[PDB]
Amino acid sequence: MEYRIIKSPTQGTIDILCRADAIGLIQGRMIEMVCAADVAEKAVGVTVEDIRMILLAIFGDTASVEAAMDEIRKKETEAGEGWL
Amino acid sequence: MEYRIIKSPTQGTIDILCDAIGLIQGRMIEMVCAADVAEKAVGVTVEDIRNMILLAIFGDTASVEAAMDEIRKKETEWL
Amino acid sequence: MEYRIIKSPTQGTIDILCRADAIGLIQGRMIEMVCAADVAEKAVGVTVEDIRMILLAIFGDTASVEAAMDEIRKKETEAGEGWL
Amino acid sequence: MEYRIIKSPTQGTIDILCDAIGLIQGRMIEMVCAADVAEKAVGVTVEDIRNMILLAIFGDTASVEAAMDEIRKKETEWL
Amino acid sequence: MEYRIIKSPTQGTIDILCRADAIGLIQGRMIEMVCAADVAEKAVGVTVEDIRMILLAIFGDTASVEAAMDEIRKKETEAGEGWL
Amino acid sequence: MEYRIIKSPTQGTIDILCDAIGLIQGRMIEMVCAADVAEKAVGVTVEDIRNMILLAIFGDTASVEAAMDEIRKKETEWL
Repeated sequence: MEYRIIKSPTQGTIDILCRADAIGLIQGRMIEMVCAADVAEKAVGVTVEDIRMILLAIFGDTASVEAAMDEIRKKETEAGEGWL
Repeated sequence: MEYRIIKSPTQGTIDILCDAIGLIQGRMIEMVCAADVAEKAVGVTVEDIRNMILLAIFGDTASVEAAMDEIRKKETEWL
Repeated sequence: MEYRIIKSPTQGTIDILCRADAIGLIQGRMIEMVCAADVAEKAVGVTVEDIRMILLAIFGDTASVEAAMDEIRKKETEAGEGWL
Repeated sequence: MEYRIIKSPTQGTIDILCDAIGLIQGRMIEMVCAADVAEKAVGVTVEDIRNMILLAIFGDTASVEAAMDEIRKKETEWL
Repeated sequence: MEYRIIKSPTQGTIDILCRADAIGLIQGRMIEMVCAADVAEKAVGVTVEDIRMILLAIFGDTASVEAAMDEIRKKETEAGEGWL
Repeated sequence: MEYRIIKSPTQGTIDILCDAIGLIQGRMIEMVCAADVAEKAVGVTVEDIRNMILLAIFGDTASVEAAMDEIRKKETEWL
């Protein structure tokens, strides 16, 4: 997946998205994005938007957005027990 | 084919799609075949996420995991 | 092309397709699928559906569906005289 | 470009598209060029199968084969 | 980019396009095509059509169409000073 | 990402899109990030060319070139 964060987005940036202190962006295959959306919905301080699905946008304060992005990335790696 | 499971999905997750959701992504031919195995599986509800993009399987964890296993087994089975 | 057969399809499977004892499925490039559709239309015991074109679905009894699939595959290989 | 011919097409085949049908698939630029050669060819009717996906050429076998040959010749013809 | 010219197009060819002595055709990525469209709009003797954007069609007399195609191709190569 | 600039665009060029137009093409995630840099840049107007395909930046040459430089710098910036 691709991960990006936009700090202090302009109204124009929000308008492009929807046509927040921070915007976390995640792009991938739909199956990956639906999984990521679930982690983000369970994260405190964030609002989740499915950009139509092409992209996943996470809105909130920087700290909450960064924490939700870290959680999504950690769950994505999925290096569980018996992985070999 | 890609296989994923979401345990205890939120309403928001279900809203994006529409106690466990099994997700399967592949080529349409593969997904139509997988949908048939899932429809024949006990304890699961099947949803084609649409031009079909993804296959979603709803139910209790045990039933979802069992349906995913049968789909994967039927896909990977000759010289 | 990709070839698959679904034996004793559920109503749900038919609903996914249309949104039969057997369903023969063929996926390929449109030119290949239009050619395949012609072989299937000339085959006894089968009904042909163009899934919109993404996929070609052949409906009927197993024997008729398998015979139509074999014919499509045989015509596709096209190892005619002077092929080199 | 891909080239195929369907001899004695059924009505069902014609229905999917809309005594011989010549089919040509390629990039749009190539197909628009091919359509021009086919429109200038004797005994054939030209149909752009649509965002144009495929080019269909209808007529008697001899005319369809002759139009296909001219399209292929014009496409493959310098140092 | 791909470049083609159709000399003495039939009405059917024009109908396929719009659904001229010559038709210049240019296919590429949108950014490349928008740049090409500008060169063509500044060229004498030609009319420019964006085929929807999939393709760029240039209409006019052969000489004007060929001159506009040459200009587009020359500007596309962009081997300017300090290129290394 | 692809970057291009059109100096003194014609009305026809502007019509295809909708004294200098800066064009940036890339993946949506990259383009949304670039759009933010461009919206924060002096002397430029930002247009998302649409499902967003391309980013167009309008203004005087100096402002357009400065906004393009900042987009490119922010994109290319660790071990």
